[PDB]
Amino acid sequence: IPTVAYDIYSRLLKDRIIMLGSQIDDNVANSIVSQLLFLQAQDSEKDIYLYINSPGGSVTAGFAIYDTIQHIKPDVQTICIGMAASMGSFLLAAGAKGKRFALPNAEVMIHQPLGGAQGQATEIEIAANHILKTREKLNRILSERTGQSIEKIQQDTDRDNFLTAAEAKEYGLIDEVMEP
Amino acid sequence: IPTVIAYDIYSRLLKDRIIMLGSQIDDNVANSIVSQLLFLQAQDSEKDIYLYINSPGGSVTAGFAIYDTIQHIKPDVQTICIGMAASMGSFLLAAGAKGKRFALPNAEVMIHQPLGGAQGQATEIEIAANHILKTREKLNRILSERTGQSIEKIQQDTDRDNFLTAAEAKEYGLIDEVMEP
Amino acid sequence: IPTVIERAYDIYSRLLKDRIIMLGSQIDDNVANSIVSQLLFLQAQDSEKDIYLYINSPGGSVTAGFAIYDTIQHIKPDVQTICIGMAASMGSFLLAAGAKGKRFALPNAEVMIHQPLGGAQGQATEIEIAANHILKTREKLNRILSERTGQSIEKIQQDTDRDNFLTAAEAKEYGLIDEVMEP
Amino acid sequence: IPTVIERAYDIYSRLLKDRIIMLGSQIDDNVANSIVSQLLFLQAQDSEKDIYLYINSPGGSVTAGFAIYDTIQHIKPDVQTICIGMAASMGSFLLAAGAKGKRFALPNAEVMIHQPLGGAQGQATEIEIAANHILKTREKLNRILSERTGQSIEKIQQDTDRDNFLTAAEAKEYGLIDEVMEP
Amino acid sequence: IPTVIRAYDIYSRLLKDRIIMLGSQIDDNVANSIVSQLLFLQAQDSEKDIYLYINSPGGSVTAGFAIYDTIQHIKPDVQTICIGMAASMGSFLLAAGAKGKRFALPNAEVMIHQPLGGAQGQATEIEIAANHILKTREKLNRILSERTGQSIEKIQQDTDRDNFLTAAEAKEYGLIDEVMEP
Amino acid sequence: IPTVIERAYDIYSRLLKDRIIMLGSQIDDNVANSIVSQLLFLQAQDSEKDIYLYINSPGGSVTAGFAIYDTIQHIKPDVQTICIGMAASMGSFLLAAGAKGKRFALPNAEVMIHQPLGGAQGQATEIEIAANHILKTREKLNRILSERTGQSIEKIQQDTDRDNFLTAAEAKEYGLIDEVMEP
Amino acid sequence: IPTVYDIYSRLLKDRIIMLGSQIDDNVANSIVSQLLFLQAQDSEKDIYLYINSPGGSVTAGFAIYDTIQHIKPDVQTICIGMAASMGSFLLAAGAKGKRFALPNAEVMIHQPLGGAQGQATEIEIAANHILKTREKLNRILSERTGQSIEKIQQDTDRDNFLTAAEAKEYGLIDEVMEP
Amino acid sequence: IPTVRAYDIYSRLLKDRIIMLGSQIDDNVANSIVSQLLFLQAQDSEKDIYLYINSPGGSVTAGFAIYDTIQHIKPDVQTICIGMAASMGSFLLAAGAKGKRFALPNAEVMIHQPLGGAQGQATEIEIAANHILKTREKLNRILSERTGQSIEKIQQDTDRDNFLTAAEAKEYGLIDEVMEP
Amino acid sequence: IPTVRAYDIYSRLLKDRIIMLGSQIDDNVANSIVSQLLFLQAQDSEKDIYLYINSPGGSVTAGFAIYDTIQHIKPDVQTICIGMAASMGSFLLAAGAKGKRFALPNAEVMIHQPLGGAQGQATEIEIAANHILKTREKLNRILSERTGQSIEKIQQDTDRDNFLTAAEAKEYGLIDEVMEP
Amino acid sequence: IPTYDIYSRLLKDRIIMLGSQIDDNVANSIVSQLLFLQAQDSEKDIYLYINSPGGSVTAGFAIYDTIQHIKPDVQTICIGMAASMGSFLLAAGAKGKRFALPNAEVMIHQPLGGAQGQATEIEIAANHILKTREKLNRILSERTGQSIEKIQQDTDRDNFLTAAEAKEYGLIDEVMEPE
Ligand SMILES: *O[B@]1(*)=C2[C]=[C]C(F)=[C]C2=[C]O1
Ligand SMILES: *O[B@]1(*)=C2[C]=[C]C(F)=[C]C2=[C]O1
Ligand SMILES: *O[B@]1(*)=C2[C]=[C]C(F)=[C]C2=[C]O1
Ligand SMILES: *O[B@]1(*)=C2[C]=[C]C(F)=[C]C2=[C]O1
Ligand SMILES: *O[B@]1(*)=C2[C]=[C]C(F)=[C]C2=[C]O1
Ligand SMILES: *O[B@]1(*)=C2[C]=[C]C(F)=[C]C2=[C]O1
Ligand SMILES: *O[B@]1(*)=C2[C]=[C]C(F)=[C]C2=[C]O1
Ligand SMILES: *O[B@]1(*)=C2[C]=[C]C(F)=[C]C2=[C]O1
Ligand SMILES: *O[B@]1(*)=C2[C]=[C]C(F)=[C]C2=[C]O1
Ligand SMILES: *O[B@]1(*)=C2[C]=[C]C(F)=[C]C2=[C]O1
Repeated sequence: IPTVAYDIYSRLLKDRIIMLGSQIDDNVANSIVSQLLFLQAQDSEKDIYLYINSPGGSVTAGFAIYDTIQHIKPDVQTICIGMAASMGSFLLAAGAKGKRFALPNAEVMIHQPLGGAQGQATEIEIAANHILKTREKLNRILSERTGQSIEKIQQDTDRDNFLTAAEAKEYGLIDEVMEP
Repeated sequence: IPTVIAYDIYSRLLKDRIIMLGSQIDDNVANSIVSQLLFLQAQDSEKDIYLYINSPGGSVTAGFAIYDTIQHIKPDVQTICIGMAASMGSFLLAAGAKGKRFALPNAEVMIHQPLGGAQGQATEIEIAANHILKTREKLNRILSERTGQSIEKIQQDTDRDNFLTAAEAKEYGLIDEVMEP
Repeated sequence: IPTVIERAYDIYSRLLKDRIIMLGSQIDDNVANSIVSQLLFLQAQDSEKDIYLYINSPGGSVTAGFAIYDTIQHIKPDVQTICIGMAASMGSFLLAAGAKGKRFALPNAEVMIHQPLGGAQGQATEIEIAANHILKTREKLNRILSERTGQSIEKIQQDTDRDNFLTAAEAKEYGLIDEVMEP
Repeated sequence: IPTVIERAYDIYSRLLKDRIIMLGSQIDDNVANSIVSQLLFLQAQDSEKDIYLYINSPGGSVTAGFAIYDTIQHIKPDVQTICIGMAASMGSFLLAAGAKGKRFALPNAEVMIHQPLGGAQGQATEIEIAANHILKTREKLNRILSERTGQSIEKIQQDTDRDNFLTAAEAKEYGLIDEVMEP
Repeated sequence: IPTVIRAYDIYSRLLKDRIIMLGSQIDDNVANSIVSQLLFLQAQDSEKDIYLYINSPGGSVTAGFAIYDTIQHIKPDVQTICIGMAASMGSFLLAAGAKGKRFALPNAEVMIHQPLGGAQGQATEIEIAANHILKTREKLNRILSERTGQSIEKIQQDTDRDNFLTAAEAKEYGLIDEVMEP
Repeated sequence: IPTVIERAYDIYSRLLKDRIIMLGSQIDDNVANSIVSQLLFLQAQDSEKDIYLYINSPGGSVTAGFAIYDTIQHIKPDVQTICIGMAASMGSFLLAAGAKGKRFALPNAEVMIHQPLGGAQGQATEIEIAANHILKTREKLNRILSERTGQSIEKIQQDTDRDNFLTAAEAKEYGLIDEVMEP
Repeated sequence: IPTVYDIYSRLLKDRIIMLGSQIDDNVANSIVSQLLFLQAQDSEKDIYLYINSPGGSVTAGFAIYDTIQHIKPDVQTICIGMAASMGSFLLAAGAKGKRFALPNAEVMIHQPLGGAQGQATEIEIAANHILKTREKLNRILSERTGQSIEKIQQDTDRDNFLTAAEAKEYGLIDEVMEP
Repeated sequence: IPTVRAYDIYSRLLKDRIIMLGSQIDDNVANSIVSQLLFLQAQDSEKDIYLYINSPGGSVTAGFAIYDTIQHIKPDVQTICIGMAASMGSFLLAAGAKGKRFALPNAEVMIHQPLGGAQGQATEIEIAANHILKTREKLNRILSERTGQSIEKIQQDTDRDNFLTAAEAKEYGLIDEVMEP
Repeated sequence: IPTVRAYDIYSRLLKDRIIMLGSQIDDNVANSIVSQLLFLQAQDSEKDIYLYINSPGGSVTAGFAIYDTIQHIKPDVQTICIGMAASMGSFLLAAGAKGKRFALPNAEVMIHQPLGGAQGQATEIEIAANHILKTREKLNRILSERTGQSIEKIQQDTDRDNFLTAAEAKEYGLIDEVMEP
Repeated sequence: IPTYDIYSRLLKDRIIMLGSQIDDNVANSIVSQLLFLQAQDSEKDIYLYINSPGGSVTAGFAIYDTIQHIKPDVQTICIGMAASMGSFLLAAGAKGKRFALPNAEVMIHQPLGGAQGQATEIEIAANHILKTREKLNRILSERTGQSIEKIQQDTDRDNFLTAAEAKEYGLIDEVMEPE
């Protein structure tokens, strides 16, 4: 809301800080991707800081952000404040290795995909196969980014799983709890 | 609606062993049809029963409650399609006693695959998908037995909604005769 | 809906004269009130002849289901249970509650077992009370299902974690019914 | 729902002929008016034979519940109370109100006790009047529950501060019922 | 709901014994039914008294006065018995029973208050509505004064805000004659 | 609602046997059709005995009210009118329409008189037609009220310009009724 | 609303942040961004956080709480009107010695609120989570007020409204600001 | 709405130390008014501030945020009622610097007791009742101090809604002067 | 809407001391009109101000905020009715500087009594009735002073909605002149 | 929409675009534009394009009286449709300078309105709308040269005119042919 003429977020973007503070939908992803591409074009070596306070959102919107982070040359540090849940915790784990952080009282939640399907049996089968493939894709990447096996990630996401920042570090979702 | 000298018109027909299925098939309709079938069997276990069907279909489990009761009881159940028998309605039409399944000449018969829905976690969507796929296999297997068509042909012919005339339904094996005037 | 000559009965009242009770809907307090009243009435008419309870039900209220369950176990007549269509959730619990040896399903009937569902809103303390209550309810259901099926409580817990759909033949193998009724 | 041969009764009317009243819903003014009328009718038919009140109820209006409570205490016949399913809130209050020695629950029935719920909107003065009224109502309920259970008022106050779910066996130990009815 | 052995519903069966059950809000339909039952019972026997059970949150003031005036008009005594709650026009009808024959059960509640209403429109119309509801309050207070023995000034003070009474307090107030014990 | 023994009447049918008609609602076409039919039926049963019309009504449709009014004036029996509760608008018009000397109100009944209400939308020409119609309707009502009360048309016009609430005693002084019925 | 900058941007130039609404993720995002911006402008000067808030999301509140504790400047907190629920938690989170309330401001403390629907297993997970959240809040309130965890648990079982003077006696603030 | 660099009309008045309170008082309005008061004090801690009030009232805690800020800052805050000051609006009118509280001649002032609501368990309703009763005592005590009336008189005079003319508000002590043309 | 640095059309007219009242009168509209009047007085306390009125009326207290501000400030406020001035709109039309109240020839002026509502206990309805009756007396007294008609005539003429042409409004004393082309 | 916005750019050339229903907001804007243009130059004429289904009669008369009051001629040009108060404003342009494009439509009709309440109030509303119709017909008679009786007959029901018929009727002076 406040102005500094920049709004406060535009002012932070000048210092290569991107604030992800909402549900992740296509509009949010389009804006975050555009900010990442802009920052890379301004300086391809300096790293970028992505703050995450997000309950999650669209899996495809989340993957648009995820792939852009992996594509660009700068390191993207990720910093969880408040909560990173679902695709939010997936993006937290996607930051540059060694540069994934959470503040001490931040929460991290991991779970399996949610969705819906209606229609003929054939269509329900297509939707089920699609969401199951999506879960396998997410688990495989989380395995690579955390060092946990795919079987452990599958077991640990069967139901909603809430982690403290310290537990998220032990799990491999972040590298450090940021102390004051 | 009307009363006859006192029965409503449907109660009067039930006295002559006629059951009128003229709506969507839900649990209340199935509970009533099953109860009428059991009552008629208890009144006379040898005389057959006449089930008129004008129905767009409805709940698959409600339809199977009626289907299994028809197969369970001793009397033959003749089935007579007037208007339309679609989805579980055409399944019940095909379930009548062999040789005693009829449609009137302008009645329509429609066959299709099951419809349903699922929401929730991936695991729950998978459970719902497996369930509706097993339900389709169960329906196709019975339709194969009652029509003489192979399961593969029934699967192909129900992939999309398939509307049949009474004459086509007879050629298909869903009914035995088109009832002429 | 239809009426039958005799005075006059609706079709369900006519079946009740032959000791048949039709459970063909979701189980709520009104349905349980009616089923319990029919069971008590039939016992008062004849305490030795058995009763036939047809079940086509997606389930419903757990406490309404237990009102029916306890009445079945309380009265002197045997209650045979016959699943047509579907017995899910408290419906499959009542199916398994019939007199041992007299629990049936028709060949294409479906049986579904699952864990309790519920909700809670309010202060942390209130959510804890609701969670403890629904967890105790699940343990109570599993313990009775274990007794009526012969499966261990641990197996019932594993098999109800997610919705579990059984064919009539599988329900017999599981111990939820005694026989698949053939034509 | 079903009808019974005799002329013709619905199932509840048939049970009422045997002095059985079925309370199987939320308690509102219409339900209380019907239950009170049935109690007065049964007393007028025979002032000595007792009456059987089955309770499966989540509770409801406190004043409707007290209409039933006071009628039970007023009439000459004993009123046995039998909990099936659940007796919660004013339902458990009416369960505890049955004739001493004749209050029962089936083994898997649940009993829940709690404090009154209500609401108030308006000027500070009006909110104060509503608060005083609901606090007096709670004291009235606790005092009667103390008399009918033998627990002290202080224990009832502590045990109803939050929703308190009891098994039938716990309800007997508490003094809300006299016996768990076994098969 | 239930039927009794031709065939009566439970309320019709009680009406045969001269019992009328007022168990709802008082609107024009309820008043029309209660008035009709009172006239019917008087026509059946003009000497035997009538029993009016009251469990009511109140309702329309004019519907309540239709019942009130019919009670005062007919020859039989009308006993009134509060169970549960008699609030607003319900407590007014409770106090209207035959003197000496107004009762409440021990845990019944009685609530008295001033009239409620609404008005919208021109200043002139709001004034007409205000004058009407103020005259209605004076009419109610005057009758309550006569039936309870309290002064009009005390009734006015005691109804300014909602006033909840126990059965024992309602007896002390003069709204009923006796708390009915078991 | 209640039924009375004899065959079987609802309470209103039982009163109609004694030539009592109960007008206890808003006056719409369905109510007027029923009241007119009852008046014609009672005249056909006995053309000399009078009829008793109880009125507790907020009013309603002017044309439905005139259907009742003209039927009262047409038939041979006297129709006594008795206001209980409230007779407002077309209700007070029908109260004043009873047989002269046989129009009553109970002591706390209220009588309200006012001018017609209505609405109109559309072209100027259509609004003019609707205005002329409702003004003619008011003149028709005032002329009849003048005849039945003995007040001049000018006084009735002044006294109905705004809603005018009368006590039973004031309604008698006005000429809308003949007597306040005392106990 | 008014321009001078809008009025809030003008106050932010003097290191004043105005928290005047329910605390949701958007509000927390903005407050955190303002705190980081002010630290980057000057890491030594303190910051003034005015609080008039009925509370809101617990995780949004902790985003603000952890940012306050993380940055180098002291954050003074000043309650005007009401600080309830996570609002009173943030009031108590200000730099020790620099937590204030105006004399007629109200402070309310309570336990977490939430909801859960679904299978028994899911309700259990939600109950365990909200109970752990309450323990986390109580432990921090104990540290910031000097009251024991058992006293905070007892005093938050039901909604507990405090005057500014009572909030000072409790340890939620350091001083009632007089005129 | 209109513009007068560029200011909207309210921003232009704020440059002359005029704050316009012309709506219900909620948390957003209080946040803005408090911010304007702090800004004006920072610009000049000696010149007084003019607060125009046309408000039906609103949140009691939002009103106290404004009230305490007025009492806290160094400048005098003159208050000027135009139209209506009701409920927390009349409380803020009475809160202006003593001698500098005004109403225009046809402005209305209304005083009343707090309004609120509560739902839930008896214990929770009791907590809400105690809270709103303490809030009323706090308001009455301050109104007593600012008007010179006793707390008992304020309690009696706010039991029901009490509408005052500007002249009556001056006689009551809620304002110091009726502003004449 | 249109722009003319850069002003919207209303801001451009305000530079020439013209205020356009073209809507229902609520608290937001009154707050804006009052602010414009105070701003114009501060710019020049001698030049008069032109208030165009096309308004169906609105809140009585919002209308009195504008009325009292007009009477308070030093400049004359000319009032010019275009289209319609009804209810508080016609009250503000009559409030312009004497000799400087105008209507265009086909403009309409409507006068009536206050409208309002009340719900609740008898005591509360009485308080609301007394308040709206006092409000009507206040309006009638001022209209009497500004038109030269007696209070009794204004009371009779506002009992029902009373529509006046511009020429009739001049004869009545609500305006001084019909503005001719 | 496009960028001055396009309408502000046309207003610089003394063109006002009336392209919507006529309500109080539209009339206030059109009146303000007319007064502004007169103040800029009291001799040059003004061009008012009209594509409007009509709207409020009093809002329409605010525009009508302002047109007649100001010194510049106001040319009126109908494109698309001028119906009800729209056709009234079309006929109100400077005599000789009222135009329609060849496929534009002009519709004339009687006033529409509504009334609810007591008989006395319905009578007041009926008298008011009948006086409004007489006022409109009298002005249309003056601006078209048709008698009041003919205008009354021709507006009893909705009456749709082509541009050529509107010229023959006297509502416009010329059908504008292509350039
Ligand atoms: O939560 B989370 C989610 C949701 C949905 C999807 F699809 C996916 C995912 C991951 O995380
Ligand atoms: O149509 B139809 C159907 C539907 C659903 C299901 F589930 C199944 C079926 C068969 O047919
Ligand atoms: O499904 B099912 C259910 C539901 C709910 C509860 F609580 C329980 C149960 C069992 O089954
Ligand atoms: O739950 B329960 C209840 C509710 C409400 C009231 F008031 C009371 C009570 C008791 O229980
Ligand atoms: O409550 B209650 C009431 C209401 C309303 C009116 F008018 C009256 C009364 C009495 O009581
Ligand atoms: O009220 B009332 C009325 C209404 C309407 C019309 F038309 C008429 C009348 C008479 O009364
Ligand atoms: O109020 B408050 C709250 C709410 C919710 C949660 F979760 C937490 C908390 C603290 O405070
Ligand atoms: O009105 B007013 C008010 C409301 C609410 C609260 F809480 C308070 C107050 C004061 O004024
Ligand atoms: O219209 B108008 C009006 C309305 C309302 C009020 F209060 C007032 C007035 C005057 O004018
Ligand atoms: O259309 B049009 C119109 C409408 C309405 C009014 F009032 C008027 C007019 C003319 O045209």
